[PDB]
Amino acid sequence: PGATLCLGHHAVPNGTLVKTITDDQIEVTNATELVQSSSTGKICNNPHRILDGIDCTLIDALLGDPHCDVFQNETWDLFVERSKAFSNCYPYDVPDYASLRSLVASSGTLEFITEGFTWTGVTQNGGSNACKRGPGSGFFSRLNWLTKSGSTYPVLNVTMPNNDNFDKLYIWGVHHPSTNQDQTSLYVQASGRVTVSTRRSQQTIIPNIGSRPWVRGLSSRISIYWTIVKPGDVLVINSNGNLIAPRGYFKMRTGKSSIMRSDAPIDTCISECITPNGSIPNDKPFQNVNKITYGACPKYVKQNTLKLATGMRNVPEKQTR
Amino acid sequence: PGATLCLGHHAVPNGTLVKTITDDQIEVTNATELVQSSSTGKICNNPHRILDGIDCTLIDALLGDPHCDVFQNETWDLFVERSKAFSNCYPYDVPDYASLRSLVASSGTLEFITEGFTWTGVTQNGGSNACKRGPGSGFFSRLNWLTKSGSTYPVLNVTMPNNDNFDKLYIWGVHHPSTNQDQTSLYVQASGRVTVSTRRSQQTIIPNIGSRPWVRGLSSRISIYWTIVKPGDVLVINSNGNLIAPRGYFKMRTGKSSIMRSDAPIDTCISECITPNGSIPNDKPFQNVNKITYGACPKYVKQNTLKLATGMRNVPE
Amino acid sequence: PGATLCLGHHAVPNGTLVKTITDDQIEVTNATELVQSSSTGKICNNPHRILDGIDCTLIDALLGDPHCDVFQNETWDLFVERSKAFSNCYPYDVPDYASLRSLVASSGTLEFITEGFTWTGVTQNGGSNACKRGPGSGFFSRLNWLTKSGSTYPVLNVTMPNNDNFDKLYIWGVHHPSTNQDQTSLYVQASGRVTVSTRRSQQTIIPNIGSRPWVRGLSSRISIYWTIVKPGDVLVINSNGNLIAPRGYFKMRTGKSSIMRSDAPIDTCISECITPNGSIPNDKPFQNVNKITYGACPKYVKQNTLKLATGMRNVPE
Ligand SMILES: *[C@@H]1O[C@H](CO)[C@@H](O[C@@H]2O[C@H](CO)[C@@H](O[C@@H]3O[C@H](CO)[C@@H](O)[C@H](O[C@H]4O[C@H](CO)[C@@H](O)[C@H](O)[C@@H]4O)[C@@H]3O)[C@H](O)[C@H]2NC(C)=O)[C@H](O)[C@H]1NC(C)=O
Ligand SMILES: *[C@@H]1O[C@H](CO)[C@@H](O[C@@H]2O[C@H](CO)[C@@H](O[C@@H]3O[C@H](CO[C@H]4O[C@H](CO)[C@@H](O)[C@H](O)[C@@H]4O)[C@@H](O)[C@H](O)[C@@H]3O)[C@H](O)[C@H]2NC(C)=O)[C@H](O)[C@H]1NC(C)=O
Ligand SMILES: *[C@@H]1O[C@H](CO)[C@@H](O[C@@H]2O[C@H](CO)[C@@H](O[C@@H]3O[C@H](CO)[C@@H](O)[C@H](O)[C@@H]3O)[C@H](O)[C@H]2NC(C)=O)[C@H](O)[C@H]1NC(C)=O
Ligand SMILES: *[C@@H]1O[C@H](CO)[C@@H](O[C@@H]2O[C@H](CO)[C@@H](O[C@@H]3O[C@H](CO)[C@@H](O)[C@H](O)[C@@H]3O)[C@H](O)[C@H]2NC(C)=O)[C@H](O)[C@H]1NC(C)=O
Ligand SMILES: *[C@@H]1O[C@H](CO)[C@@H](O[C@@H]2O[C@H](CO)[C@@H](O)[C@H](O)[C@H]2NC(C)=O)[C@H](O)[C@H]1NC(C)=O
Ligand SMILES: *[C@@H]1O[C@H](CO)[C@@H](O[C@@H]2O[C@H](CO)[C@@H](O)[C@H](O)[C@H]2NC(C)=O)[C@H](O)[C@H]1NC(C)=O
Ligand SMILES: *[C@@H]1O[C@H](CO)[C@@H](O)[C@H](O)[C@H]1NC(C)=O
Ligand SMILES: *[C@@H]1O[C@H](CO)[C@@H](O)[C@H](O)[C@H]1NC(C)=O
Ligand SMILES: *[C@@H]1O[C@H](CO)[C@@H](O)[C@H](O)[C@H]1NC(C)=O
Ligand SMILES: *[C@@H]1O[C@H](CO)[C@@H](O)[C@H](O)[C@H]1NC(C)=O
Ligand SMILES: *[C@@H]1O[C@H](CO)[C@@H](O)[C@H](O)[C@H]1NC(C)=O
Repeated sequence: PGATLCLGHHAVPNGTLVKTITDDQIEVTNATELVQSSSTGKICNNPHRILDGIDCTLIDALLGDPHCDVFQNETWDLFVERSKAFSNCYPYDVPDYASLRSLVASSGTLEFITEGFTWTGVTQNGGSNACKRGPGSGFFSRLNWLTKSGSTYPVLNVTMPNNDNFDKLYIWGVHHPSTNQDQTSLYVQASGRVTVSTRRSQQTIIPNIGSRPWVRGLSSRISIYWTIVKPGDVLVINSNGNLIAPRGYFKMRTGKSSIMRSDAPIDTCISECITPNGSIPNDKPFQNVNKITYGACPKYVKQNTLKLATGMRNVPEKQTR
Repeated sequence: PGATLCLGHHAVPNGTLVKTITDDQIEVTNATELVQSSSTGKICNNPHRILDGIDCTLIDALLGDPHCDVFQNETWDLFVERSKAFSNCYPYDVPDYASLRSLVASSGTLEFITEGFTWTGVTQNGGSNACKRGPGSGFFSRLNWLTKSGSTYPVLNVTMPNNDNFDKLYIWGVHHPSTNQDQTSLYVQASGRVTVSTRRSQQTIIPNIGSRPWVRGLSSRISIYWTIVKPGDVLVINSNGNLIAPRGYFKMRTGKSSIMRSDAPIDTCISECITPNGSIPNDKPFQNVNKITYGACPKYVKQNTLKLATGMRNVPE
Repeated sequence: PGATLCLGHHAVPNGTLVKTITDDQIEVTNATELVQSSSTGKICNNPHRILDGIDCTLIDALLGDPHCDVFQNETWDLFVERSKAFSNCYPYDVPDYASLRSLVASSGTLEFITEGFTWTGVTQNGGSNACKRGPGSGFFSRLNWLTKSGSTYPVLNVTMPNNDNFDKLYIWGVHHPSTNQDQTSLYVQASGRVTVSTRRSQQTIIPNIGSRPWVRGLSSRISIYWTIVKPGDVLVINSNGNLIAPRGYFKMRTGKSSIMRSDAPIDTCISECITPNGSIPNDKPFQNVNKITYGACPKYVKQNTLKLATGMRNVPE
């Protein structure tokens, strides 16, 4: 009478199906999920500095639309723009809006430094009932609407050197009156011109008189432009009418700052990865929540699930049942 | 006296070469090709709706060049532009031609809806011998060349709101006369201007008087522009000369439509994948026919062959 | 009396650590490095034709800034621009500088063919003290500053057909005077205009009078533009002032040419792969030296080391 010694391995009652080279479905004892497919629905307020735009786009906060005044000098890692945002100042357009929004978002700051521009022979601080600031007419806080003084608008020719060791961003504009009467009444000259230049570059804009769609009482518009002045360079502004002047410059920075469109609420929690759907955990290497992300995030993939086997092949005893 | 039992495997006299981790060439009993390297030379007319441009580019069909009038309100999944296509109307350019072509191709339709623009104090329906319709002069069917009425061209100022639930594409233009005499003769004012705007954006174009190369009798030109008006927005057009006015809008869609340059003939057959060389089968995961494709297609790779082994190592006798 | 026969494998006293699927560090008898992480610090002058820009950008050599005259008709596989480069001619800007630089770099040649343009009723060969050529005033060698003759500047209207079988690149410009007095003094007319066109395209530029920052004595500027004329097409130039005329065309080519910013010295040696840090060997499949490369190069990766095992597991003792 001898003895029997059998070698074997475990099995479990409920295995999981995984994919391999040779099988699209085969059963193993256990597996783990590699795709993050859910979010909290909330943007965590740490560890990144989140700035909720509320009723304001970044551009409106930049220009200084009065209901956006609370954003003066703000900073962010991620500026969050809401679908409820609205403009409530002079109607405007920005040629290459997308680029201005991008470069400001990336700079991470609206830090503004006022400069002593000398505008000889014109009236400063023009305002409109389309841009109410308290009970009276007003204007974008960072811009200076220049108009005639007495019976003249002389050729403006002013300079501002950059003697600092950082880049200066200047935001300026051009006023497009609705009629010839408006043009001559504001600027004397029948056709204006704005030329803004540095040593190496220049932009010249001719205003265009005529009607655009009525917005807050006005068929006129302002067009917004920008100019970056590097250390050792100089800004020159030259105009015989229709200039919407800068009051100063924004300080440019580089770093980790960006902007996101989302309606998710901001909550008190901690998450490295942010999507427009809300924050997601980053323990998994892949995610199917949103291709738009900010921070340390899993890579976006199209699959909603991918199972990595964490055990052997599951081979139950055949039952006659 | 015992017995011998030998274990073995098959072989064939002529195997096939495959690549592995350790070998560039190793012989196995069988393999299958993973790169589609051939085409029929023909574009199959199913299952995608193919519209052959013949003598017309998509942009000429859009503007309404007279030899392209047969394309009015046509639709497609894939518009096919031929190298023989030509223009035969007023000479024009489109700044950002590529974008206009792309967005129209993608919309998949030339469906045009006329709108009642009121152009007070100007003559409508200008024509040219460069763009013949029948025995007379003519013009692009979707555009309205405005000129002076009597001795004046007043400031034109019109509006058109978008109260529908779809995007409206408006095509319009600016006329660049060859001389000052032409400018004043057509528009009275010595310098024109066209401003087309919505609530949030605007384009302003100043025409430029002078000669360009002679095309069908003319050194003048038209420049073509577009404006998309979304639901709830409004179009305003403002001009004191040189406006080539829209007659209406094109109804925009989104979906699977595109455009391809090809000279391959269209045939009656079925193929999911189309290239400029013709349709290709899509049973293989890769293809080396053309990086330009439309439909359910193998991915383009640089290799002209890649063999997947479907059998063991071949060790012949 | 029997015998013992033991089967075994080698080991080495100091192995190397490698990564696998299951281990981030495991010891094998030998490995080899797959990431090139160092450079000579020098650009090898073979087998690619290297052209050192020295004090000149490609654009300054193109326009013909006098200290760049030595580059006339030069050719290259790789043009090397140095951080010490400076301009020393009329102050200028190029809208879409990056595109002009790219297309010229890619063409690989500054081969220039002078053409007999007829500029009726104007003075040719204008110069400035901002662009000295020898002791006296001068200008970009490939451009022709036109000004009034006597008391008039007539409308210029000239043509040049492309009857060759290659593409022609024309470089031209527009002068922006500092004051109204400068404008009328040079061109008579109070406002100029430059229109340069082919059959299919056109550019029209309005000059802008006013001050820019002082550079070499001047608050005026020149703006530089380009036009490519294909075989069978025609160039037309039309202007009533402010034109900086082409003297001819550059011959366009296609091929392997490019441009790189680098301060590495050029040396007599052989290397297929060039980076701004200098040439690197290309025996390894990957490199972490610089994402900017030219030639037959390893692919840029973020890792500074990756070890491929070239032996078994090392089990010492
Ligand atoms: C160029 O053409 C356009 C289109 O014809 C034209 O724009 C239109 O002008 C009128 C008059 O200014 C605008 O009417 C306003 O519309 C809003 C509704 O959105 C109303 O709130 C306004 O009502 C107040 O203002 C009136 C005074 O004008 C009062 O009578 C009234 O009691 C209210 O206080 C008013 O109806 C209309 O919106 C625009 N339309 C567009 C699309 O812009 C423009 O004026 C023309 N230009 C010239 C120079 O003629
Ligand atoms: C500005 O200068 C331009 C250059 O001189 C002037 O344009 C020229 O104007 C003349 C006469 O008005 C045109 O001549 C006609 O052109 C065609 C030729 O077209 C082409 O086709 C034929 C084949 O049919 C071919 O042989 C030619 O090579 C052309 O390619 C003829 O059919 C007519 O009989 C006649 O010759 C010139 O073509 C035209 N040239 C260009 C490049 O535009 C322009 O008039 C001047 N502007 C002003 C205001 O004076
Ligand atoms: C078989 O695989 C599954 C994963 O697919 C294993 O279940 C997971 O087990 C881990 C811990 O081993 C759980 O994580 C823990 O979560 C709690 C809070 O829920 C946290 O406080 C702990 O610090 C820890 O992170 C995880 O939730 C769980 N996940 C799921 C989806 O079940 C399971 O343990 C494996 N079985 C065997 C026998 O190994
Ligand atoms: C518009 O305003 C600007 C700034 O006030 C004027 O530009 C300035 O013009 C002066 C010449 O009057 C330049 O000075 C020169 O500097 C060099 C050395 O840098 C010196 O060697 C010369 O002797 C000369 O004094 C000054 O640099 C320049 N400023 C800038 C920023 O470029 C411009 O002339 C005004 N124009 C009109 C028409 O009002
Ligand atoms: C995260 O948000 C995205 C964006 O809203 C969701 O995906 C979209 O949902 C629409 C239907 O409303 C689908 O047809 C599209 O596939 C998605 N749109 C876009 C523009 O990508 C997504 O479901 C959300 N995911 C989670 C987990 O909440
Ligand atoms: C090759 O040159 C590049 C470009 O200057 C060097 O990269 C810089 O060096 C360190 C990190 O390596 C940083 O402080 C700089 O910001 C880097 N600049 C850029 C533009 O990447 C690189 O180190 C050099 N490599 C070798 C091997 O010499
Ligand atoms: C913004 O910051 C600058 C300097 O850092 C300061 O002078 C300025 O007054 C600040 N503005 C506001 C609104 O706090
Ligand atoms: C080789 O493999 C293919 C694909 O599996 C198969 O269709 C073919 O019949 C096989 N040929 C032979 C000779 O076994
Ligand atoms: C397809 O057309 C392209 C582009 O004309 C050509 O280079 C390629 O060789 C063609 N290939 C086949 C398989 O017909
Ligand atoms: C490792 O690799 C090469 C041979 O491929 C040789 O020069 C070197 O001596 C080897 N080193 C060791 C420790 O085996
Ligand atoms: C430039 O190109 C050719 C030389 O092949 C010739 O027409 C011309 O004289 C050359 N000029 C110079 C300066 O070398």
